[PDB]
Amino acid sequence: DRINTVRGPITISEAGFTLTHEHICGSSAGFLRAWPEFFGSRKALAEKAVRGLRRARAAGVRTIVDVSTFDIGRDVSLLAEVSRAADVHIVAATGLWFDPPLSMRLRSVEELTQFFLREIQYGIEDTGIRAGIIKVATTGKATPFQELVLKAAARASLATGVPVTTHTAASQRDGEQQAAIFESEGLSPSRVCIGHSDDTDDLSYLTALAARGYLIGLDHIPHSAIGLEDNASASALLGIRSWQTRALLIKALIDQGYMKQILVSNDWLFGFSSYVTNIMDVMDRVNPDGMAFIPLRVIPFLREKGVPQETLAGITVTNPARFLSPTLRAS
Amino acid sequence: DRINTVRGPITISEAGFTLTHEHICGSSAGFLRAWPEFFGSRKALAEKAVRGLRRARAAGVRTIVDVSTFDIGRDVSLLAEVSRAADVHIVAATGLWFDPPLSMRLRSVEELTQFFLREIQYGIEDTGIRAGIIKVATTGKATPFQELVLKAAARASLATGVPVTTHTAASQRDGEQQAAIFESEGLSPSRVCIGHSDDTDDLSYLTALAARGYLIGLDHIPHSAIGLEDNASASALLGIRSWQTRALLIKALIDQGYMKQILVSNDWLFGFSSYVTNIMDVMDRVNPDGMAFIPLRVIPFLREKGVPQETLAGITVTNPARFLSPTLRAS
Ligand SMILES: OCCc1ccccc1
Ligand SMILES: OCCc1ccccc1
Ligand code: NA
Ligand code: NA
Ligand SMILES: [Zn+2]
Ligand SMILES: [Zn+2]
Ligand SMILES: [Zn+2]
Ligand SMILES: [Zn+2]
Repeated sequence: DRINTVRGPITISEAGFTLTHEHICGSSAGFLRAWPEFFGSRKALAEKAVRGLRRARAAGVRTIVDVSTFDIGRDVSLLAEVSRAADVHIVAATGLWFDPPLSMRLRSVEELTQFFLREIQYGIEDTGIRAGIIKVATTGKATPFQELVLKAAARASLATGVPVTTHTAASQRDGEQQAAIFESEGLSPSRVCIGHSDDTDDLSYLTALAARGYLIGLDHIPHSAIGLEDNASASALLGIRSWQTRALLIKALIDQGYMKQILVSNDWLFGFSSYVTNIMDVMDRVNPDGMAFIPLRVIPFLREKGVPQETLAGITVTNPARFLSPTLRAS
Repeated sequence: DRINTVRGPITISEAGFTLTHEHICGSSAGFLRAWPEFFGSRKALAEKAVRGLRRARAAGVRTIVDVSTFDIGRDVSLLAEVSRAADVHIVAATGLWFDPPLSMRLRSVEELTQFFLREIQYGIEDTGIRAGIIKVATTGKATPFQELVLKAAARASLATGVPVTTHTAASQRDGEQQAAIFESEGLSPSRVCIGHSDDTDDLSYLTALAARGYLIGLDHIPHSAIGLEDNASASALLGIRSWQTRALLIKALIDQGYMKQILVSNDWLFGFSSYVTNIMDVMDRVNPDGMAFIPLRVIPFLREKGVPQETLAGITVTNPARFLSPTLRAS
């Protein structure tokens, strides 16, 4: 009956319109604290985040799920501060992305399980802020270490009921290998969201996963380097497909009958240090709406394409609530 | 005229007997704060460190140089706490070791330079604790990023006068490439310590570097897996050469006329998460004296081999003082 947020537990109904894959800041463990000037200042980053969150809130966003793990440099204190200042619920994550340091990479599945459990059950660092989701990632075939992470994520999810969400190389069909590893641990597909799914046009891939019970994360909607074909780093990160092309995947899935398994987001951020310098500016020019892109542009676009009101509401409110609600496997 | 420590500046005379390459804890950025239970607890680690530092102090150690960088998970607050409780001076480091995260790895030489300068001139994180040394590393031929780190280290050293110390794959003669890069930036060899040098039996390589003015860090004295051949991980880390064989390299360099260019240490730690679990216990069994190994066993051993009192004092007090004193290149 409750979802853990950076301000404490909230009831399922309080979540409302939720963005399921976002970040306050895309960084590295200890980075923000050791080099805040990279972002101007910690205060500047916080203010930027508050402005963005307030604008998203004005557009109707009630909660965002910040899928920044330890290795994405998640700073829960920052999350709590901006959450309170903007009055937007923020769900924190545990798990590991694809930049774990040696202290993490050398751990066994058992040790990692304990770490994820710590962040979900007791709290992140010494804050008492409990994670409400487990984030994992692969970028093509999983590495040996990544298989361990996925297994630990499954074990933590099974013990706590908190869902798992992933980063994939959709092109490579990462989702299939992820599902395999998760199922090998007995995890229900309904507890899993296969992320960055809109990064591919393979509808066969998406649909087959959906068919198995998985949640499909169409969270890169505004990501596009069109118009910037000349910026190599940006094209590499953002792609050359339009937001409309990506958004159309939502309707496709809906048309195929999987409206209850779709999760939509922007994968936006206010700070981004784990890539080339300046990518943040580039991205903000590409999508000035930031996190508000979904409600301001995507939802209306889908409606114009014939997606009905109730389906739109189901996807943005219902689906996130069911996913986030901690749910233990029936015995 | 002053060396920066975690408790503030000290005069050159206050340094006294100094261990130039040590660590309170060998970890990863953000690791200790995110998973302190890995070390039992933060308190347990601190207590262990205080006991060890107090015993080293009893044996005559007045200062240690904690060469843990951002990526070694340096927690300056921990260092300050233990320094105060044990009453041992601790010099903190900036620089980058061999496990930098993406936020660091994608940076330019200019950016890294500013980061190192920040840590030396203004302070680490928001503490005001300023670094008194710059740490860098290679493990064989430098990677492209490592070359940048080395160049940034040289620039930071040139601007501040603080020395540079390195981690090397000694048996691969990394010191030579390191020296070439440093020199290409115009840094004086006298501001540089080529570390883990006792890991090789190639005296030619060491004397040729000494001949050029570099300091030679014979900081792995107590490291040995003799008696643990059956332990692959420990063997790989510590080697099969005895402490006496490593200590004899100190005598060899003295005999070749380089007593003013030798720095001796143990490369010890109180916690170690960046390797296999349990390596700390293994290490503590190998060398129960820990940091006190140098004054309790090595010094006497050398004396017994004929090294005079004055030479021993010069290596343990004079050399470290000269190296740590911030020294700008003459105009
Ligand atoms: O019950 C059908 C309403 C609904 C539609 C889309 C997503 C979740 C719920
Ligand atoms: O003046 C000679 C004293 C000395 C001995 C060894 C190292 C540094 C100095
Ligand atoms: Na919980
Ligand atoms: Na300084
Ligand atoms: Zn991602
Ligand atoms: Zn993301
Ligand atoms: Zn080292
Ligand atoms: Zn070391």
